[PDB]
Amino acid sequence: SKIGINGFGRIGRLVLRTALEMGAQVVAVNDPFIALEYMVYMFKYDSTHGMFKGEVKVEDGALVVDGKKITVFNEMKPENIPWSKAGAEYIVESTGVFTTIEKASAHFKGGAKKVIISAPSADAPMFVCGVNLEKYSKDMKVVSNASCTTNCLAPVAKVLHENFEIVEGLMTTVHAVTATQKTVDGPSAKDWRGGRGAAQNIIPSSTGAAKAVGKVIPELDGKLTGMAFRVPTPNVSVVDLTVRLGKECSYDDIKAAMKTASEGPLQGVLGYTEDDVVSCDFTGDNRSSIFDAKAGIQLSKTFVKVVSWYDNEFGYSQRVIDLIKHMQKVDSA
Amino acid sequence: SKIGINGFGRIGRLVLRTALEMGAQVVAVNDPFIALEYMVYMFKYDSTHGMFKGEVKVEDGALVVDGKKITVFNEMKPENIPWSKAGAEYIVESTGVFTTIEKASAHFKGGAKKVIISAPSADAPMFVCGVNLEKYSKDMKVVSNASCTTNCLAPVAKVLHENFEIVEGLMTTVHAVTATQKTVDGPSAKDWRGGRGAAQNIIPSSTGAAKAVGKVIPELDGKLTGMAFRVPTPNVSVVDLTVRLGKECSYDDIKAAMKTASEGPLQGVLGYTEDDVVSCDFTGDNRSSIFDAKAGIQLSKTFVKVVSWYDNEFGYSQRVIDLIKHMQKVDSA
Amino acid sequence: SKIGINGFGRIGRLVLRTALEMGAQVVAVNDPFIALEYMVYMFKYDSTHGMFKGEVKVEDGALVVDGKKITVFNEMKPENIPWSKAGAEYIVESTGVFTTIEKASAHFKGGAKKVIISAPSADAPMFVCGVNLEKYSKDMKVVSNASCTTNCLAPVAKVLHENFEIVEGLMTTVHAVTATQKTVDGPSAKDWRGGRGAAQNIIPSSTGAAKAVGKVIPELDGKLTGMAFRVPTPNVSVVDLTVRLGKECSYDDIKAAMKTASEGPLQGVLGYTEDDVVSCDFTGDNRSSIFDAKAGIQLSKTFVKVVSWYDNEFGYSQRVIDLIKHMQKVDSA
Amino acid sequence: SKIGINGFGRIGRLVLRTALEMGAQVVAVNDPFIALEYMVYMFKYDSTHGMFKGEVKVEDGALVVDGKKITVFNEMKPENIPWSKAGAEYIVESTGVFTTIEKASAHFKGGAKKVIISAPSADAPMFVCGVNLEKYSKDMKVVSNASCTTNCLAPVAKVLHENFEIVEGLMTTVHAVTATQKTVDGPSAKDWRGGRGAAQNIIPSSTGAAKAVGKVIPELDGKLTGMAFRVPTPNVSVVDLTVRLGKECSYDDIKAAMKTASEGPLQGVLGYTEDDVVSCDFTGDNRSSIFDAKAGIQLSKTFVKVVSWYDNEFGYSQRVIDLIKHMQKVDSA
Ligand SMILES: NC(=S)c1ccc[n+]([C@@H]2O[C@H](COP(=O)([O-])OP(=O)(O)OC[C@H]3O[C@@H](n4cnc5c(N)ncnc54)[C@H](O)[C@@H]3O)[C@@H](O)[C@H]2O)c1
Ligand SMILES: NC(=S)c1ccc[n+]([C@@H]2O[C@H](COP(=O)([O-])OP(=O)(O)OC[C@H]3O[C@@H](n4cnc5c(N)ncnc54)[C@H](O)[C@@H]3O)[C@@H](O)[C@H]2O)c1
Repeated sequence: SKIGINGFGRIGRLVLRTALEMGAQVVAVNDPFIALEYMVYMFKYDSTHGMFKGEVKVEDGALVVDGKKITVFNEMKPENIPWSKAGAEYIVESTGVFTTIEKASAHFKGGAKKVIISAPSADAPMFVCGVNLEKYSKDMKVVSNASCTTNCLAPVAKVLHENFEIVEGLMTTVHAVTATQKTVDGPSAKDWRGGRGAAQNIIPSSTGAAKAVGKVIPELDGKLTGMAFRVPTPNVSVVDLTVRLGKECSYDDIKAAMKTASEGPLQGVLGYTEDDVVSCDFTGDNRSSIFDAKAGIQLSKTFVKVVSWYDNEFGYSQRVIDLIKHMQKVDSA
Repeated sequence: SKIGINGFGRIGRLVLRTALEMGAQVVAVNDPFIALEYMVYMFKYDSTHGMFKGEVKVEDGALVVDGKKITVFNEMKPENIPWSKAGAEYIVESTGVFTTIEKASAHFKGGAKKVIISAPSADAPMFVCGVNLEKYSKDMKVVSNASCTTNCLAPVAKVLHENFEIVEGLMTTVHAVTATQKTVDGPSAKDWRGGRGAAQNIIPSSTGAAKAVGKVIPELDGKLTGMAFRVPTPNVSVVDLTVRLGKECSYDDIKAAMKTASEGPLQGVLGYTEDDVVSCDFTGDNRSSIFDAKAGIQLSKTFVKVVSWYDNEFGYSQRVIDLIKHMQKVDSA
Repeated sequence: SKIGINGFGRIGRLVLRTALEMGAQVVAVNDPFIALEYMVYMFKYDSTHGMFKGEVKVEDGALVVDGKKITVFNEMKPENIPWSKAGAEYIVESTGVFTTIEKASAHFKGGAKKVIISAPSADAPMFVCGVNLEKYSKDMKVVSNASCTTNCLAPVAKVLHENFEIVEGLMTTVHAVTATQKTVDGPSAKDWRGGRGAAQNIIPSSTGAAKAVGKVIPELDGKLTGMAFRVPTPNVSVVDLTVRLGKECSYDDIKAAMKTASEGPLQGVLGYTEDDVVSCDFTGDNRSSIFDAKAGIQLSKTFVKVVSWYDNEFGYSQRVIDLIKHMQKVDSA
Repeated sequence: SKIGINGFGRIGRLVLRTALEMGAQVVAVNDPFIALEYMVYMFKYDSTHGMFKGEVKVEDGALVVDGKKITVFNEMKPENIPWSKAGAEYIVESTGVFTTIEKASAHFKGGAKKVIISAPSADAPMFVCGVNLEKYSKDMKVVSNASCTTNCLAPVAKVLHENFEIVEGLMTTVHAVTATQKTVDGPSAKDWRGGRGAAQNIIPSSTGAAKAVGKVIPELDGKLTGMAFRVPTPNVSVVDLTVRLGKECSYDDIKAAMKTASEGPLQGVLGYTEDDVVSCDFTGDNRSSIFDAKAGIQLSKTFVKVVSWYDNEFGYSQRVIDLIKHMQKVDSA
């Protein structure tokens, strides 16, 4: 696996935890802004996904988790990271700063062989496990895992589209509070609404997830768009998708299609439920998107509103490792 | 006005506050679960709408607000309340338990001329100020003022339908917590999701608002439907309407139809804004529906998503007094 | 173990989960207000302690958890519960209604052998594991496990008192939201502040925990008292104890005493930490009370403020089983 | 008044709002991180204190509030601001970055007569209206107004000390979230607990308030100390003071000393209440400290716990204008 992580942030730390679960191997981490003993603390304690059960300690300038030694670098510039030194080959780029092919290539300077951008990218090909891994080629050096929301929508859109055909659709993601928000009314020049107190408000916001689905599923390109609402919940969001279908159908055909997909080809990616669930029931859920059967409504044989849950960064993190696994498989074949 | 209120709850109490400003006259209140000295407290202090600025005190087994003497009864059953004794002709039924024409007719025993259900009714004619008040005739003894959400949607639907014709629409309301939810996971046999902790979850929920619009605007009957998401905010909700129009139009055309309506026929009922607003900016707002221009999005010339705000507690109260004033001008004409 | 539970509430359900963890045996449950299939749902999904990992299902009028069959009764009156038929001997009384020895004895009419009140009791002897179990005798038929807060304070007070002697102390428990609170301003005749919107306010409140410690540790009787503040957090509370000591000491002697106790005699009951913890780091913590070393302050050699965390009902639930285990040990000797 | 403000943040903005009511005169503002059209927005809309009722608009590169023309500068460094140009003599330093007499003296280059640090200073004389204003002399060029918490505590401490003598006390402040906290777990190298999600946790924190009272009331120097708990509320905090008095007294005696002080020497600064109040009942309150009689508790005749509220944003702002008015009456005398 020889995985390396650049940027020990919320995604970066969750990717590490996930790796330890799924048995993947992380050999080095790079973050110039977080001191070594502070990394231990941020990795150990997590307000949402709880206490890390296992041993975590600093030992000889390295981070030791459950006996596994992880080399730590503090380079501000990607080109200066000794990836090869630590034996890191597949780099998870999660700083949110080097998201373009050009910027991301600086990692090859240090010995890296592949770079996975854990965010949307203006030019790196984007992948959503279960939707388009068919497009991945061994000679792609830099790839993107899209966004948390795209990984939720894509699976659902794919199932709907391949069965009833999406003519057009509008989306709303009722989203949990994010790190770019503020506790109290403060300055946010790039997004005035985004600066208003997060715990007090419902905040209309943006999302590129709908457009992004147009890149992951080309036929849908230009047929979907959407927005978001930031609400005062700590974790877990939900996708409210309203679509106009090309084939007439009953809401039962839709539940059937989703259920079949979840047990078959999209198992582990798309979940299915008929229980009376609420956002908290999905904290720590592995799947990228869970179809809420009871929450959806159908107005006519071709006009329906479908609902799908997803744990923000947690399901996304499982997908990052999944993507790296598929890649290494195709890369060594 | 000679108004009487049954149910000194969130609405009952705010209708009184609103009445004291729009100059209406409340002469009697009735609530068994609230003692006289306790009413002084619940009316004076309000977590959401602030401390009441004015004099509120008990005097002669009566409630005295800024001089106004208000007779208080504590009956547990409607037909008991001696409305006639206090001189209460028009009754605001805001307990949420006697919503049908039958149950609400109880107040007639006490000597009440008319009854206004501050909630949707299964059989009492429903009204929405600015949308269908012309259908009200004096011979009507019991009327409904619909729900908070129907009052926000109807105005917006009227405008969209009158200008571009609504073919079909699906609505989602990101709603603030209500008195029927629970602070922590608790029992709610009729609505399992509804019993989940309201401070931690995004709770899918139902709503009849979209269908009710089918009763207020006959032409839209059966062309609208929706659902809700209960979020952790104390007050102020938003309607997310995804609609398919019959006439091709640009989003500028939609903004123009809205602004226009808010200056003429629906002024004071439908507001229009282009600011980067958030839910807290509407606490205490008098309008039934405030169109958020910047938040809306358009996919095609006939498929657009519209967003409108509403202070579910306050605005509805203002509309309750407004409905009574219209009724009395027609009843005494 | 032959444990039976009366009242499948928040405590009742957590006690069941805990029993399954600790390997205790629950053979029957009684709750007249919760339907059988609804019990499955409330046991499976928990907003705070998450999804129950394991199988849960209704089977032949019984509840089956991980293959273990649990008989379900729906008796409104304790005397009518067939405890003996289900083989239940130790009854966890968690309805909050039959908390006195007299009321609790009705369980013996159904065949029960012992009753543990999972709440304070006006007359049943009270126990706090690790503080006064020595006093328990096999012929006590009804006992109380005190409250969640007493189980947090008692351990800490015991360590402080036996080492430096508590002359007098005042306590404040900054407490998470409770089920007896309201989502929005509503009626609460027995507690006006307690009826104010829970998500919007800091609510001064009461606690009997200080007085109760006077019964668990007699020497401290009449030397402690306190209050509470209800804050908008879903789970986990913290005890802020200010005491005047009889022996002069340094804050280091205090940390030393707490650390020693946590590793020795109070292990599993009193935790100790020097990390920069926050309330969420304790969700799901087994201990009754965790001493926060860094949070405390000392003004003089005999005046100090000590801080201790506790997960509300979760640590308490582990203590209920612990108490039943000690009891059965002493009871069969 | 000729007031100028540096730092249009929560305080900067509220000081302007307060000034517009107490009739003070603000003639200039300065903030680099906020553009002119953005100031109109941040001042007009406020999540906590409501939408500003009045006219706010940009005009001639100037901010115009209800006619008042306010010159705007955007400098990044103090000594630059051309205060003299606008006619700003008294400067409210509310950036929180130039709190020392040295750093704050920068404003002197611009032609500023006096500077008031809207935060504690390490070396500028600290004042608390109603407690030590009699110690201010015109020869003072740079002064501090202490912190929100010191302003709540000092009044209460003065009264307790003057009447019963404070031997020693320990303070806990259950504080609302501030601009320096994070919405979700994020980096905060100088305060690890401080970086934890503010919407989910009770976060232990430090405070200098209790010691600062030692500087405002010299006699209490070294006899007071405390700490804080940051909770998920937008505004309004409470002081929980556990104090040991030198003279035996009853709680009635304490209530009487408080009520008395609030009608004479400390009226308008220290409030007194006996109602069942909660934090939201103090949003927008002008007083620095509101004594909550019902919440207090007494253990013995010399050991009592006192509780006092304060709207940390609003009340402090009012005190800032008050301090300037006192300074100008003395400066021009
Ligand atoms: N608050 C919002 S947002 C809103 C908006 C639109 C419509 N409504 C509807 O208005 C109704 C009341 O809502 P609410 O104000 O939130 O309720 P809330 O529970 O706050 O108040 C209801 C009041 O009814 C009183 N009451 C109960 N039973 C009786 C009785 N038998 N006789 C006399 N009084 C009684 C009770 O003491 C309580 O204060 C419900 O049907 C709602 O669905 C609420
Ligand atoms: N609300 C509470 S609790 C309270 C009470 C009393 C005092 N204070 C203190 O008052 C200070 C300001 O608080 P706040 O209002 O929350 O600040 P906040 O950070 O919200 O605003 C400060 C403003 O200063 C601006 N600024 C930064 N640097 C400069 C500069 N170099 N030149 C000119 N302008 C600049 C900046 O853009 C920002 O908008 C802090 O030190 C607080 O700790 C807070």
